[PDB]
Formats: sequence, C-alpha cells, structure tokens
Amino acid sequence: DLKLPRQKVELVAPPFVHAHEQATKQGPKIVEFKLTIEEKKVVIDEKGTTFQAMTFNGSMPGPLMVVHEGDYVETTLVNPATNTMPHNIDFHSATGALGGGALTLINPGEQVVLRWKATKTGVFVYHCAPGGPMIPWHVVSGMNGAVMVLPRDGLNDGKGHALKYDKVYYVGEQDMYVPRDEKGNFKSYDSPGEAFTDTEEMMKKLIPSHVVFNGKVGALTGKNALTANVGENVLIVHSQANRDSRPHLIGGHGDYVWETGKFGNAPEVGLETWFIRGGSAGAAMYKFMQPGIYAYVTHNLIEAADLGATAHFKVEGKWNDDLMTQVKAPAEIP
Amino acid sequence: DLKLPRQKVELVAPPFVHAHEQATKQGPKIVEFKLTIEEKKVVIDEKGTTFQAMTFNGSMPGPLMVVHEGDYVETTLVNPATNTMPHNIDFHSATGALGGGALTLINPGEQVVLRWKATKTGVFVYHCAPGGPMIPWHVVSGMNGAVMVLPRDGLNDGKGHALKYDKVYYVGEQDMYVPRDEKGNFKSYDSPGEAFTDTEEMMKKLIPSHVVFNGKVGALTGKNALTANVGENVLIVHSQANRDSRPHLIGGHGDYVWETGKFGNAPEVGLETWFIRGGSAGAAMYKFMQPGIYAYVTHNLIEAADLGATAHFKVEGKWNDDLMTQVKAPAEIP
Amino acid sequence: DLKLPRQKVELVAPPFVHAHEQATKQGPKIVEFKLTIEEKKVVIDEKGTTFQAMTFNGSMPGPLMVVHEGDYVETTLVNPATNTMPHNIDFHSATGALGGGALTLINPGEQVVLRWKATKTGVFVYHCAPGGPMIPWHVVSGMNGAVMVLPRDGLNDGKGHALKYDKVYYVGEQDMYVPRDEKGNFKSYDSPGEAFTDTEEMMKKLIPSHVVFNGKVGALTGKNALTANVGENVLIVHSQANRDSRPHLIGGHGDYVWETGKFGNAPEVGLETWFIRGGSAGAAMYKFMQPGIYAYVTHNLIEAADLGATAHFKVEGKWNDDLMTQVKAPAEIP
Ligand SMILES: OC[C@H]1O[C@](O)(CO)[C@@H](O)[C@@H]1O
Ligand SMILES: OC[C@H]1O[C@](O)(CO)[C@@H](O)[C@@H]1O
Ligand SMILES: OC[C@H]1O[C@](O)(CO)[C@@H](O)[C@@H]1O
Ligand SMILES: [Cu+2]
Ligand SMILES: [Cu+2]
Ligand SMILES: [Cu+2]
Ligand SMILES: [Cu+2]
Ligand SMILES: [Cu+2]
Ligand SMILES: [Cu+2]
Repeated sequence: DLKLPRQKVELVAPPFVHAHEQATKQGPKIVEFKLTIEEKKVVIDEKGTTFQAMTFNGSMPGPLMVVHEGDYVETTLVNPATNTMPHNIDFHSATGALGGGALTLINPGEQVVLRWKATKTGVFVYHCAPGGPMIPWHVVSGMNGAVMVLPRDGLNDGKGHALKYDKVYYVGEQDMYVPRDEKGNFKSYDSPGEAFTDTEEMMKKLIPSHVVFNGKVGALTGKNALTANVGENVLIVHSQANRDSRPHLIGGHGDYVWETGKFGNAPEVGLETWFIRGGSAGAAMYKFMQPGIYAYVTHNLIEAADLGATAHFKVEGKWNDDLMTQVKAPAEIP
Repeated sequence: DLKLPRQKVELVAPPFVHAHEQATKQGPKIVEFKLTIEEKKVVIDEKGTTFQAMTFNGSMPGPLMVVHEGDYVETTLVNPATNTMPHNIDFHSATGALGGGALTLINPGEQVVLRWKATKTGVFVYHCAPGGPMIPWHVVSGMNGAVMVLPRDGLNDGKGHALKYDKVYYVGEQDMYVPRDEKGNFKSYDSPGEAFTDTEEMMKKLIPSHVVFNGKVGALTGKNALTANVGENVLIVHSQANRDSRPHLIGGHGDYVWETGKFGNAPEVGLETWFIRGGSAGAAMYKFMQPGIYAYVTHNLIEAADLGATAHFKVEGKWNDDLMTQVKAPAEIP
Repeated sequence: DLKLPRQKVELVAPPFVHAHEQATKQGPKIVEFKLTIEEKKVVIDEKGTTFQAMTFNGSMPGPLMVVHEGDYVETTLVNPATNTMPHNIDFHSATGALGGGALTLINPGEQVVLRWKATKTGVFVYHCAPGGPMIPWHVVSGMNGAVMVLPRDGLNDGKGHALKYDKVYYVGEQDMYVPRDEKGNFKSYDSPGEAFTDTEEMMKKLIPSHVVFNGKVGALTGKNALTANVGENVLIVHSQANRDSRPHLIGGHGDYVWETGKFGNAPEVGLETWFIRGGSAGAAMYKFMQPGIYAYVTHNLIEAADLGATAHFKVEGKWNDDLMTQVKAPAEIP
C-alpha cells in the first residue's frame, strides 16, 4: 500500500547522465526505470577485435540511474526472447535478497519488476549475478552499471559548504578477457555460449586482454571526447564491478573525491590519483582552471596506453600563465 | 618486575572468537595465550586438491586473539618435534624486534615466550617470518592470523556514540599457490620441503590458484554458514597477510567500516565494498535488516566464484517489504 | 612579469632529500631546479641481471624536489645528445598542459624551462610521458620521481598540533619488466630501442620480474641502510608511478600516515600497513621506540622477499623491556 507520486526517467547512454536535480524540495517518490538486456557481438578495439558482450540497455556500462535518498526505485528488467541466457540484477544500493538478484532471475521472454528503497547515499554498482560461475562471466561480459543516490540537500564538503556540479559524466571501466589462438591472434566466437569455455580459462588467470572505458578502446576520445570550460565544476563518476582502478586526470586533480563513493563520508581534497575498489563506484569533482586536452586514465599506465583505458577532455577557455608557463621553448643546450 | 594480574585465554577456531568484553572496567592485565604450530597436508577444494599447509593451532587462519589497549600479551609459541622446519611469530600490533620475529625463532622441539605491550588499537595481522624467501612461503602456506586490540571504552563512531556488536566473526582470506603438472592437474607433495621448489616458482608469478576463506573452498557455507538475526549488529574482522582483498556483503552494506583496521581513526559509513591491504586486517560492522541468504565475498568476482572466496550468512527474521519488494514476479513480456 | 626572489636548489640522490625548511616565514619564491636525463644500462640484482634504464639525474627514482605552497617551481629539463630518444616531464602537482608534458618535449641535444605554481600541498609523482605506448615504457624504465609541496606552517595532525620530522627519506619503488630467453635466463640488450619489443610484450601481461627500491635489489640495505635513533620522528615518502604498493615498517607502525599523500587531509593514525595507489606518492611518519633492525617492505611478501622490495633501517638506542621482552628464551618443550 505504497501511495507516493510516480516519476518516469528516460535513461541515456553513458557517459551522459539523465537530467536530475541535485538539491530538491521534492519529497520521496517512486522513480520508475526500465532496463532491457541485450546480448550482442561488438568490436572493442581499433584492430577490429570482437567480443561477445552482454549489456543492460545495449551499452557498456549500463546507464547511470539517479535518485535521492528515501526515494523508491522501481525497475522493470526485460530479457527479450532474442537473448539466449537467464539474467538478473543486483543493486549494491539495495538491502536484502542479494541486492535484488534473488528476486529478478528471468529467462528469455520474461520481465520482472523490483522495488527497493534508497536508504544509503552515494554511487553504487549494479550488475547481473545469475549464480555460481555465471556471476563473474556475466559481469566481465559487460553486465554492470551504476546508480547515484543523492542527499536531498545536494552534495557538501563536510564543512557545511554546498558542492554543486555544473555537469556529471559516468565512466564505466570494463576489464575484458579475450582469448588468443596458437599464432597469437584474438579469437572470435559465434555466441556467448561458445566463448564461455575459453573465456573462463583466461578469466581464472586474472589478467585482462583489454581494459576499456565506455565499452571500447578510444570510446571517449575524438568526436566523443568529454568536454568542459575553464570555471566549470565537473563530477566524474567512475565504476569498476570486478577489478580495481586508479583514476587520474592528467593535468588536473581531484578537488573533492569520495573514492569509496559514499556521501555520508566527507570527501578528501586535492588528490592526484584515487582508487576505485573492484565492486564499487567512486566520484571525483574538479573545477577546470586551464584550457586544452586532458587525459583521464587509470594510472596503471600499461593499462591506460596499451590495453585501452584512456579518455580525453577537451576544455575551452583562457590559458592562465600564472599557474603554468613555458619560460623557454625547446632550444639547443648551451 | 611486571606484577599485574594474569589471565588465561582459551583460544577458539575461526571464524568464532574467544569470549571477551568490549568496554571493560578492568585495568591492564597480562593476557596469556598459547599457539602450537602444526604442519599438515590438507584438502582445500571440493575436487580433493591437497595442499601442504603450515598453521598456528591447526587452522587457517590462526585464531583471533582479543585484548584491550594497555594489556600485555604473553604468547607461548610451541614448535613440536613432529614438525620439520623452524618457525617464529611476528605481531604487527607489537613494537620492536621485527614484531617479535627476531625473538621467537624456534626449531622443532622448542618453545619460546614473548611478551609485548598492546599500545595501538585495532585489528592487526600476525604471521610467521623465519627469514629471507621463507617469509612469503610460510605465510602463503597458512601461517597467519590476527589480533584485535580494543579501546577500554569499547568501539565508537567518531561522533561520541558507542558501537556495540552483538557478535564478531573472523574471516581470514588465504591466497594459495598450487602448481599443476603437464596435463594441467594440480600436483600433490609428500612434504612441505618437497613442495617448495615448484611452489616458489609459481609464487613469483603472483597469480594464486585458490583464494579461500577459513582454509578451504566452501568452508563458511552450508552447515558452517555464518548466522545472524534481523536486528543484530555483527562485526566482521577480515585479514589478508599477503595480497589485497575487497570484501563485500551481498545484499547488505558496511554500516561502519575501519578498512585500514585501526580504531584510533573514525569508521567510514555506508560502504558497498571495502579494501583490505595485503599485510593488514580490517573490520566492518553491519546491522541486519532483512532475513535470508547473504554471500560475503571478495568482489573480484572471479576469485569469489571461481577460486574459492565466498562465505554465506543465513539470517533469520521478518522480511521488510518497505525496503525491498518484488512488485511483479517473472512474467511473459507484453 | 613575475618578479619574486629566486632560489636555487642543489638536488641530492635518493633516498636523501635536499635541505629545506618545514615551517617557513619566507613568502613565495621562484625555486629553480635542473634535471638532466640519462639513459644507461644498469645492474638491478645480485645475480648481475642488467636493465636498460632511463632516468632523471641518473637515479631511480629521480630526486625529491621540495617546495612550499604558493612557490613557483622552475625546472630546466636537459636531454643531452648522448641520449637516443625524446623525453619530457609531467608533474602531478602542476595544473594544465598534461602536467607540463605538452610543453616539455625535447629531443636529444635540447633543453626546456617550465614554470608551474605549487597550488596543492602533498607529495606528488613526476614522470616522463612522451606520448602513446611510450608513456608506460619510459615510466617503468625508471623515469619517475616525486615532489613535496609543504604547507608554509609545516605539517599538522588535523587537531591543531604541529608534526615536525627530524629527518625525511624518499623511497621510490619501481616495477621492472625484464624478459627471459627460452632457457629461462633474463635477457640483456644493447640499447633501450632494442629492448622495447620484448619489454612491451611482457609489460602487457602486467606481472613484473623485479620490484625494487632505489633502483636495485638490496639498494637500501647494508652500508646503505636507512638509519634513525630511538626518539627520532622520521618521514618516509613513498612513490609508485605505475603500480600499487603496500608499505609496512616491520617492527613499527605508521604513527601518522597520508596514504593518498595530500596534506589538505588529516593523516590517519596508528597504521600497520598503508596503500600507495599506482600513480601517486604517500607519506608516513613514525617515532622510533626501539633500537635494532627494521625492514621496510611492500607487504606483498613475495615481492618483498623474492622480487627485491625490502629496505632496512638500523636504529640506535636503548631497548625498552616494557614494550617487548623475551620472557623465556627458546628451550626444549616440557
Ligand atoms: O560530507 C559529509 C560529512 O559532513 C558532515 O555532515 C559534517 O561534518 C559529517 O557528519 C559527514 O560525515
Ligand atoms: O572513532 C575514533 C575517532 O573519534 C574521536 O575520538 C572523536 O571524534 C577522534 O579523535 C578519533 O579519531
Ligand atoms: O591536517 C589537515 C586537516 O586539519 C584541519 O585544518 C583542521 O582539522 C582540517 O581542515 C584539514 O583537513
Ligand atoms: Cu546476465
Ligand atoms: Cu556485486
Ligand atoms: Cu613458519
Ligand atoms: Cu607482516
Ligand atoms: Cu622519457
Ligand atoms: Cu602520471
């Protein structure tokens, strides 16, 4: 007999986030979301390597869901008959039934509706978890995303001062395990089922072949670079459902960082690199001070440069010579 | 000339913890413990894989020792003549002589008695460390446990409020390195000595074959599941003497977490996943809100599901539909 | 038109640090440093294994630079014509142009001068980053160091009390990737260029062959052990530019630790083991209470004992029997 107002949310593909309020005068609502599972073969790198992906809403990561503390989140999970496997969903933000996993197992052709109360603030992972050895396999195949539960008064610095972001991006990092053949080339498979045996063997050795943001090498570069202007406060939500990450904004800092991702704790200030524990999401805010290109990386630099984990920001505005200047350009040594 | 009262403790096998007070009106005491080293071949998985273990008190991990700040901990370490190797003990809680290691080296047939003052609060690792390449080998063979040094006033939230647990469990995570033969089956050995060469070769490649709680795959499941009731505040002490872990209670949270394990620091609140640095112990408290099965895992899900690192909690009590409800059971898609 | 006083610093090889003030009554200055790149073949272990190193100032790590908040750091980077490759420098302490990387790319025979304002306090990594796959390779070849930006009032405990160190050491940890030949021996190369192909192949598998402090196995042991006396407060700055580390002082503690390395945040107290995220520097202070040998290690004990990551401290002073005592020396079991 829960008779609160209902509000539908139109989810958007990462790294964008659906429109929301930070601080709100709204009371609790039932916020309604729909996720549709899609299994699909995708290209994950510039050499054309393929991968048997399984996704929420067709994307890796799944879309960011945003609600406020005390809202009730009502999710319709749909597993169309064009898929081959059972799936479910586990929200780390939710309390009971294995985060909802025990109440959302659906075969192809079925859908289910789960409601949970958002009692804990922060950014949290959600992922598929359909039992036993299937749990890691579905997660590293792409079935993970995040939810952000905001305080009703918005974010604060722990010292009584509001922290308002001008925009938010969601960067989902995915460790992928693509086996190679005898000659050393990556293998392609006709189905997730067929990829399973070789993939599981590789997974158990714990070293990924690729580590990517937003599903592919170079996904957040070029035309699809993240953007900002000098003076803008940007929130970057970062998730990793299986393996640790160490985010770093090259040329900037984390001005305010919740590395464990939970807004009941004050943020740390002035970080160079932060740490996202496997199975969690964290958040970092930075006010841009300089224009130009920034790279956002995990600062295992082999992963960043060689396995796929680099995004770009293109920042517009005026160069600040007080902060940094080339005193003398490259010249022959005297 | 230390003339304080003496108190004997009867240690109990993990994941249980010997009876103790949280807040106490006792002053400092000499608390007396005995550890007896046992080298033994054990079965570590459901397929019957064997492992040359070396243990304190016959268990992996070694038992949790519990004392209060300012107590003196007096340990009798015994290395029976049925063992083959020298051993010692290093307490991370202790100050000087390599944590006691430099004062406790004993050959088979010998015992030693060490006393140290508990000047630092928290949960701390203890482990064998008998010099050079032997140090990692003895530790990953099972020779590690933990000690908890409580404040005399018990635990607090950093905001002046007492945090009292209704029960405590100790989960010791062990990375194990079992070599395989040419055909790909795990190897068995007649002695720790014989296992050394092949084991060291594998250890240096840094990828474990198994990652287990309480010594074996499935140790804390079934009849030996951890238990609680809705409304109970449970403290989970987690240690890892060699390699990082990322504990996560599936379907719950860390309400209060000391991830670095030290009670001089306020706990963080409302975590989804926490991080236990290799060579440390941490502690997390959670008040159960829902009945049913929970899994406690490291949230590298490949390790949890495929290499052995999953425990269960079975929780009794009344389901709370406000927190979570199946709005519509699995049904055919319209 | 920046007309502040100028101050030259004579850099010193790690683990020592150039003379500096903690708290200062000086106002902002332009502090001038020079770094000269050297590519060179070095011996990294006791068996005589060689490695194609690339360094700032001839050392791994590069020297620690120390300044105060609000100073301007003016660095002359020199790439002599005896080197074979372009190089640059990226300061994590600096704001804009990829930390200076985009303004400091120099071919052999060139030098450049960069100035940046030290707006953020803490210890920060600096490293070479000359684009694409070259970035990880130059960093794991040795091209990394750290800078420490002190508050003008010196360090504090977060509770209003000054924390003054009697000495500081800089420990730079380096993950190295040396390939092996068919028979299993480490390979030697005539040039960095020639080492590249085999080295990159190994790097992408993410497991180092060696993990060393100050450039070599056993660098900070023997004649070159770190030293202290009972009663001395020592600051240990630890950096790792590519891979996580878990520092631990065997027989001691971290009394005050900034594991994320940033002095805008209060230190944690009473740690056993702390965590240095890959791409960062952290700092820990400890007041020695006992004489004798301590080991400082990463507490992945396989790395510490088998791959090279152990330093020693030799501490002079009076043994404290209250803190720790051998009650009964090794004796036959009754
Ligand atoms: O930012 C969150 C933090 O801010 C405060 O409300 C005020 O200090 C704390 O109680 C909380 O942990
Ligand atoms: O919970 C431990 C914390 O609680 C306090 O005593 C009170 O804020 C702090 O000084 C300490 O760090
Ligand atoms: O030590 C640094 C910390 O000390 C304080 O200035 C006083 O509590 C804090 O504002 C800061 O985070
Ligand atoms: Cu699934
Ligand atoms: Cu999970
Ligand atoms: Cu031993
Ligand atoms: Cu140890
Ligand atoms: Cu370089
Ligand atoms: Cu960097």
